[PDB]
Amino acid sequence: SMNPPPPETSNPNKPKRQTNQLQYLLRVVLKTLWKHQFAWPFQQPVDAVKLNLPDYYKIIKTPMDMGTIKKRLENNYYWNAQECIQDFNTMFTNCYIYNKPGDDIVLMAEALEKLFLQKINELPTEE
Ligand SMILES: CCC(=O)N1CCc2[nH]nc(-c3ccccc3)c2C1
Repeated sequence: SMNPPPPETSNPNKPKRQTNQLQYLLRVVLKTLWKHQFAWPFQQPVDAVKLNLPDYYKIIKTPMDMGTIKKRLENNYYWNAQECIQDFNTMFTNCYIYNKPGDDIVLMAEALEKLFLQKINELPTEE
C-alpha cells in the first residue's frame, strides 16, 4: 500500500547522448502527449496512497509515467530512442494490465497511445 521510490531520472555514470531521434521524442512526441486533455493521470508516478490503490505496486513492478519520461528527456538520460520508446510502451502496458477494458483510464491511455503511434511512425532517420 506504500509508494515505491520513483524510477531513476538521473545517473551520472550512465552514458548519454542527445540524438536527433531523441530530440524528436521530446519536441514532438512528449510535447504532443503532454498537452492532450487526457494526459493528466499520466503526468506523474501513480500515487497509490492518494488514489487508495494499495495493490497497484503489487501488480505493477516496472512503473512508468510521462513525468519520469519528461525528466529523462530534459536531463539527457537516454542513449537511444528505443530506450525512450520502451518507457512510453511500459506506461501504456501498465495501464492495460492494471485496469479493466473500457475503464475511463484505459480510454485515456488508448487515445494517448494512438497519437504516440502516429508520431513514432514519423521518427526521423538517424543523422
Ligand atoms: C496511470 C494510470 C493508472 O493505471 N492508474 C491506476 C488506476 C487509476 N485510476 N485512476 C487513476 C488516476 C486518475 C487521475 C489522476 C491520477 C490517477 C489511476 C492511475
